[PDB]
Amino acid sequence: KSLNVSLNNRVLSLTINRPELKNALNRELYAALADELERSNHDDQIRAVLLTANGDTFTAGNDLDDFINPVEESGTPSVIRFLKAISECETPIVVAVNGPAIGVGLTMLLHCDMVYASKSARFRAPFTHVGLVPEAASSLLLPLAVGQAWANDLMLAGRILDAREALSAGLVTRVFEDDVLVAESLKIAEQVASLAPNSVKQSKRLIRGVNKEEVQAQMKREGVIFAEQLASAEFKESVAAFFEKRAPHFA
Amino acid sequence: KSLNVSLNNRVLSLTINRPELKNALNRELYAALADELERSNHDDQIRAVLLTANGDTFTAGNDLDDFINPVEESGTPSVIRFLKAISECETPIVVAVNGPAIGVGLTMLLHCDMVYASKSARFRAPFTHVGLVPEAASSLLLPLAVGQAWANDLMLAGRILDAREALSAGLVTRVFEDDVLVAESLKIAEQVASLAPNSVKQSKRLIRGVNKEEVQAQMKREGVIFAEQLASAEFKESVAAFFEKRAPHFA
Amino acid sequence: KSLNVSLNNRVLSLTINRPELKNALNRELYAALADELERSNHDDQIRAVLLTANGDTFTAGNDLDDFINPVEESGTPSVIRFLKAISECETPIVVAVNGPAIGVGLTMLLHCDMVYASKSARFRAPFTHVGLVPEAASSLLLPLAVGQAWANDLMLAGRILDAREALSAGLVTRVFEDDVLVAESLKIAEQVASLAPNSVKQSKRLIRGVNKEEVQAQMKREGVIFAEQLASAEFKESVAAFFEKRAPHFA
Ligand code: NA
Ligand code: NA
Ligand code: NA
Repeated sequence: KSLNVSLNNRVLSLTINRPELKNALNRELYAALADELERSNHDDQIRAVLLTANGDTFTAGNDLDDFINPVEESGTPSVIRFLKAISECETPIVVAVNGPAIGVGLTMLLHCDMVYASKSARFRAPFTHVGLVPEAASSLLLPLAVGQAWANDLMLAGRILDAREALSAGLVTRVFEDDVLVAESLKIAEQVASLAPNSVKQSKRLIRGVNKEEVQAQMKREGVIFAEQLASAEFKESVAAFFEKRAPHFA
Repeated sequence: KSLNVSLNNRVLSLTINRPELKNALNRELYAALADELERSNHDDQIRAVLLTANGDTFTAGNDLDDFINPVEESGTPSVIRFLKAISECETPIVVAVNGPAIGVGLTMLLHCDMVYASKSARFRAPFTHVGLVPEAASSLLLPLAVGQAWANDLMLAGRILDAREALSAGLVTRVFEDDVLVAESLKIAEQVASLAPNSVKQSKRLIRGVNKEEVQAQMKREGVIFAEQLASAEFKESVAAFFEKRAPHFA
Repeated sequence: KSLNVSLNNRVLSLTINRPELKNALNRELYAALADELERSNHDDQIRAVLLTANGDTFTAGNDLDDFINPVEESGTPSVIRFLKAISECETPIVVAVNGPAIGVGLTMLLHCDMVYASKSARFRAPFTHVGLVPEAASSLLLPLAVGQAWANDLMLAGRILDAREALSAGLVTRVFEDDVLVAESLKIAEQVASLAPNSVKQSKRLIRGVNKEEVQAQMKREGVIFAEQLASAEFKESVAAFFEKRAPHFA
C-alpha cells in the first residue's frame, strides 16, 4: 500500500510509502490521506495522528505524471478532499519530517500541529521555479508561521532550508537524530492522545478558529490563479526547460 | 503584602510576593495587580511599569484552592479585572521573568511589552494536562508571538521551554544572568519612563490597536469553553490523577 | 546623483548615494525611489529590484533639515509617493542592508521581499526617542514580521539590533560578509528576474493581498498621530535636548 496505517494507544499512524518515487503524492495517496484524517474526526478513540514517511524523503511533492493526467476524476478531486480534511481536522497531528519536504510536502506542515524534523530534513516551496503559485493557503499561513522575510525567501526565491534553519525560523520546533525521530514523535503523539480528549479538541478548535474562514477563502483565491498558471505557456516552458536540460526563456 | 509596590523615577515596580506558594495567583493578588495597572493609566507621572516576582519562581500559575472556591466573589471576579487591566493598560510594561512562568504566568507576558528573562527562567502553558483550554486570549496571541508551530508545542503538547529556547522563538527578547535581571530591566523601564510620554502612549496604542477588539472577543470565546471544562469530569479527573499518583483515565 | 540606477539582466539596481549625509532620505531621494519603483511595475522587462546603499551606512533615516522645511511641496509629498510606490510595488524587491538602517531605513524593509544583510548591518526604529510614532505601517507589519516582543523592544525601547539578532528574530533571512553582500544579493535578484514573470508577480500578489488594505489604512492612522507629534512640544524638546547636550524634560 501507498499509505501504511496502524492504530495503537489511540494514535493513528500514517506513513507515506512510495519510496520508489520519493514519496511523490498522487491521486490514490491524497484520497487515502483524506480517508484516514476524516476517520480520525469521527472516531472518539482516535486522539492523535502521527504522520511520517518511509525512507530518506518526506515527500518530493506532486507526482508529475499524475499531475498532468488529462483524465479528470469522478466527484471531488482527491487533492481537494485532502486539503479540506487536513485543514479542518479536529484531531491533533504530530508530523515527523524524515527528509526533503518539497512543495506540498512543505505546505501540508502548516496544517499540522506539532512539527518535528530529522537532521537530514530539508524544506522547499519552489512554486515560482515551476511557474505556479502558492497552494494550501500557504500565501496566508507561511508568513504567519515564519514571518514575511522567511516566507518570501521560500516562496519567491526558492530557497532550500536545512533542519536547523527551519528550527531557527520556527517552521519546526524540534530536530532529532534520524534514527530516533519516529520513536520520539510517537511518544509525544501518545502523550497527547492520553490527555482529556475534549480539552485537546476544544483547545485546537480555539487556536484554529482564528483563521479558519480565511484559510478556506485563501485556498479558493490561490486555486483560481493556480489553475490558470497550470494551463499557461509559463508552466509548459518551466517544465520543458528542466527536461530539455536548458535555461528557460520567457520573452 | 502579596504584591510589593514602589514608585520611583516614574516607574511603578510591581513585585509578586507569595514565595511560600511559588507566587501562585489568587483573588487578592489579581485584585492588587488590577488596582496598580489601573493606577498607572490615570497617573500621568507613572510612565512605565516594571513587573517581577520574589525568589526562584515568576509564578507557578493559579492557586488551586482559591481556583475552586465555591464562595463566589462580590462584583467583577478579580481575575477578569486583571485580564482587562493588563490587556488594556496604556502604560508600557517591562516584565522580568526570574524563574518558571507557568499557565497564567506565561499568558500574562503576551500582554506585556518588553519581555525579558533570567537564565533560570522556564515557560509552560499546559492547559491540556489539566483538562482546560487557553485563556487571556493566548489562543490568538501566542501564535502571533512565536508562530503556529511553537504555539502548538506549548499549548497542545505541554512543552516546557528554557530561557534560550524562549529567546530563539521570540517569546522573550533578552536573557540575563539571574543576579542582574532586575537591575537591567529597571534601567530599561526608567529609560522608557524618561521619554516623551504622549509619543510612548500613542506608539503603544497604534501597536495594540491592531488586535485590540479581537483580543477582547477571543477572551469571551475562550471563557465560555473554559468555564465548561472547569466544571467537567475531565478537569476533576486530570487533577485527581495527579494527587492520587496515577495515570488519568478518559473513557 | 543621490540615487544611482542601472538596469541589466532584467534587474533594476537602485543604490542610495548620499554617503556624505550617511544616506539620509530627503525629498529628492524619496521622489527618485518612487519614480524607479513605479517604472518597475510598468516595464515588463524589469522583473526584480535590487536595493542597496553606498558606503558604511544603509540609511541614517530622515534628513533632519529637509524634515522640518517650512516650504511645503507641490502636489503629493515625495515621502507619501515613496511609501505608496514601495507598499504597492508588484515587482519583487531584494534589499541588501550594508550598514545601520535607522527609522525609515528599518521600516522600508517590511515592504521589501528578500531581506539580506551584511555582518556590519544594524537596525533601529527609535520613534519614541525623537517623540514621534511608527510610520510606513510598521505598527502593523513589524509585529507580524518578528513578533510582539521583538517589535516592542525595537519601537518602544529603542533597541539597536546587530545582523545576527535580526536574523534570529527573522527580520532578515541571510547575513553575508560585507565584501560579498552585493554580489550575492544581485545573483539572487537575477535568478528571480529569470523566472516565469506572471508566476512571480501573482505569487507576490497573493502574499501581499492578505494585508494590502490594512497596510494602507494603518499608514493613514499612523499619519494623523505622526503629524500631531511632529508639530508638538514633545518633538521640539526631544530634538532640542540632543543638540543642547542635555537630558530631555517632559513635565
Ligand atoms: Na477522534
Ligand atoms: Na500614566
Ligand atoms: Na515589471
